[PDB]
Amino acid sequence: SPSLWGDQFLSFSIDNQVAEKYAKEIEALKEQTRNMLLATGMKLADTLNLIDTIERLGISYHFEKEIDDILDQIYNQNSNCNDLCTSALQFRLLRQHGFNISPEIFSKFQDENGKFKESLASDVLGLLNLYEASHVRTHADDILEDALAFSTIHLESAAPHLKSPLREQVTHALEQCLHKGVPRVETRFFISSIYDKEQSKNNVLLRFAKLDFNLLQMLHKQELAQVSRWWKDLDFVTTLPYARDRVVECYFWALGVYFEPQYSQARVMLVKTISMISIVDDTFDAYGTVKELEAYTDAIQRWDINEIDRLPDYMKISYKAILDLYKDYEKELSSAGRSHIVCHAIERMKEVVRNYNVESTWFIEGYTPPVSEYLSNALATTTYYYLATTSYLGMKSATEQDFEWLSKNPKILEASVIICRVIDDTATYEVEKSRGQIATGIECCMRDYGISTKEAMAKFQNMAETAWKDINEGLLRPTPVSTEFLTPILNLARIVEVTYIHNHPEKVLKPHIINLLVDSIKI
Ligand SMILES: CC(C)=CCC/C(C)=C/CC/C(=C/COP(=O)(O)OP(=O)(O)O)C(F)(F)F
Ligand SMILES: [Mg+2]
Ligand SMILES: [Mg+2]
Repeated sequence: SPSLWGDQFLSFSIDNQVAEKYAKEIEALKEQTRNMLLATGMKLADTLNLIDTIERLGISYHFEKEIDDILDQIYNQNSNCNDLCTSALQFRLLRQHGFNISPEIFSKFQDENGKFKESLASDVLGLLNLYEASHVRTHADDILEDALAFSTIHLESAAPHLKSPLREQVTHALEQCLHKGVPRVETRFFISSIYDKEQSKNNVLLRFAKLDFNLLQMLHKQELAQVSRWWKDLDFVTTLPYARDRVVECYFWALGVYFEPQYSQARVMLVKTISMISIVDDTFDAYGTVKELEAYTDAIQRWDINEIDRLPDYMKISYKAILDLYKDYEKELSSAGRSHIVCHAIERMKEVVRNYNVESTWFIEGYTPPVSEYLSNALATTTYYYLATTSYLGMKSATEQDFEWLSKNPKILEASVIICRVIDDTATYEVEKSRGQIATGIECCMRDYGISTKEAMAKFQNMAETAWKDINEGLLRPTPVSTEFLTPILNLARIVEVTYIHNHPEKVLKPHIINLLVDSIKI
């Protein structure tokens, strides 16, 4: 199937004066907001609500300093808000920021038995904040064992009769929690659908939110244009017709990983890699013969233009483009003097390809390995180790030590990869089955444990839950590396959750792309 965008994003001219107009007013709105944070004499509930709203509006990235300092004090000053609402929110914010706040704060809301007091089933704002908090738990938070089921069942019961926009905020939460959703996608929904219709809205913050979102969108649109040009200048739609045309979608993913303007170069470098490996994938999946794929795999491992001759003409195209890309990366990084870090991404790509070849081998033989062995190859084929490594390329502050840490397959990274694999397998199962892919995960899980499809998918679901608790734990201080390098990994897992919601294709991404890159927010 072809791209349904056309050349809609191929050309974008920024309204220079509009940008300056917005940028100038934002600085003023930025200062007003800062003073709202640096403000003195505020209740706990009010301070946490301020932080939460600024974050949901997608503007918190301007007050990384301010918000941190405030949450730090709250952590240290351990409060006693007998309000479920403020407690759950206090818990979530701190946890999301790496503050290992004790889950004992919830015991006051549950009986001797250790279960949530059902007397709270009429505190909708409490249930909602508890619901959101339930997704930020780790393995040491069994006190929150049934917080999801509890808050969920009562919110569903309450929802139909709630006033707007609360009703829509709740209904949306039940379909997509905040912690596991894509930042820009959730920010878009909050600004446009909730806060804008909020009667108690703060006009300074709402205007600040809309202007910023729209200004960043102009930046994103410029980037997607440069990329759409770069992709067009390669012309893989006529030269390599078996490969998918999804550069726009590949950009949405780079955007899910990070949206900040400071990560402009990284995001562009990333989208290029995602698009490139997207071709290599289709090369192993739809086209290419066994004999052909081994030569491709082999050439990638050697990594030298001298190997092109050994490859069929069509694989010569892909292969040459791959080295040029990494050649382009080294040049961009030359200025900063970080040109050397490119090798890390390269070594990961080889790993993906090496495993792509293995995947096809298993397909031909009709091999159905045990889960242990299956995952030993299937994890890298998610490309997440490769994408996460690529993430650091454009991040001007990423050091050799950071790449060093990442190369050891840290648990947070490992968990992100597992979520991707597991979710993908549950969704694409029924499809790949009919294609003769008896090498799929759910198939291996059924043959290994001697269980049905449901049980297998259930076992996989638990693997993703375990994986999320691990990501949440991996964010707690002291973090192995700066949070700056953990977020991309966190975002990769969120993208998976967002793409395979309810485990269909670009039909799921279309609305997000329109709301994020096509339509601007009406002021
Ligand atoms: C599970 C997904 C789609 C999560 C979103 C992020 C992502 C993986 C970005 C990289 C792009 C790729 C997508 C391949 O998608 P698809 O061809 O369906 O995979 P499969 O052939 O292994 O089933 C690549 F081709 F590179 F593998
Ligand atoms: Mg594939
Ligand atoms: Mg799959």
